[PDB]
Amino acid sequence: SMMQCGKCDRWVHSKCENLSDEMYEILSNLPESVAYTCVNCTERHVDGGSGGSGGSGGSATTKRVLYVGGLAEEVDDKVLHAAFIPFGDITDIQIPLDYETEKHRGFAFVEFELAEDAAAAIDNMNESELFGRTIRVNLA
Repeated sequence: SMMQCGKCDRWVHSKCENLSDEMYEILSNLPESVAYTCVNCTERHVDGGSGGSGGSGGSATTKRVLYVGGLAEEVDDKVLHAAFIPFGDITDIQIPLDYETEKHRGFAFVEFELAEDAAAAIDNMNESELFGRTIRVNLA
């Protein structure tokens, strides 16, 4: 009843669906080590005085995508969306999954429709316990 084809000159899925330049550049060009860390180093972050960032700068508001790591393997896109939904409206959740293993490593990125809620999510749950594990959130 159904006919199948072997060789295909053009792709139907790629033509019909496409990914944004912002999500593609951040996810594809991310550092293999920075994407996931097992041991914490004091050299990267050090405690000092009350100042540091200053009056201007420090945090960016131009990006609406945030990094979220430290989740459980049994967590789905629905879980990440519904957990970060109280802060604002969310567009899409991406989880780097391999075709061979089809397994999750406990980290993903979140896309926020509003830039104000995005900055709110980072200031409220930057280092909080979710699903029984510690998570980290920052600008992507």
